[PDB]
Amino acid sequence: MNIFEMLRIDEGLRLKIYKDTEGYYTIGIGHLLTKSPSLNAAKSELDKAIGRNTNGVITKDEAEKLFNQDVDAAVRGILRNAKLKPVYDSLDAVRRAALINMVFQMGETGVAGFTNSLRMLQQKRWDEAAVNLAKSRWYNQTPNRAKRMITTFRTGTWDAYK
Ligand SMILES: [Cl-]
Ligand SMILES: [Cl-]
Repeated sequence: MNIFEMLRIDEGLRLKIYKDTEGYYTIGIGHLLTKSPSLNAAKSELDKAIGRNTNGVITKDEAEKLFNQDVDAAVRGILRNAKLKPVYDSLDAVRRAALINMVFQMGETGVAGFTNSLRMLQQKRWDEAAVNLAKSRWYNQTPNRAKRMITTFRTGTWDAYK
């Protein structure tokens, strides 16, 4: 297992524009297009992203290419973030993938806000951090995905994803 396969499981694959769990226009593998309520706006952002007149549909290949860019961006975003980097550096490979997933889901900013949990993770206090992470809107809105992540941080293995 790896970050790519992990997120592909959490996000699914859709080749036509869709609404995410928050009602935002998305496509491919969790690639957010816009927070705007307008579909044209979404269609526009999409064409701009792919580089062609797509009419709201893409191929698998195009989806994958957005995915690769997005994973890459998250990683780099972590490394540049002064709150995030030290955490990521302290972790093992499995747990690093969990952190990337969360950043991919909620953005750097969102994650950098889990101050307390971050600290606990850096400290390697696994169960405590798992309890703290669950006290969040994130957990209450997407509980099954959150439980997968939490197990992952707790255990350092991929069991939640097998
Ligand atoms: Cl883009
Ligand atoms: Cl969920």
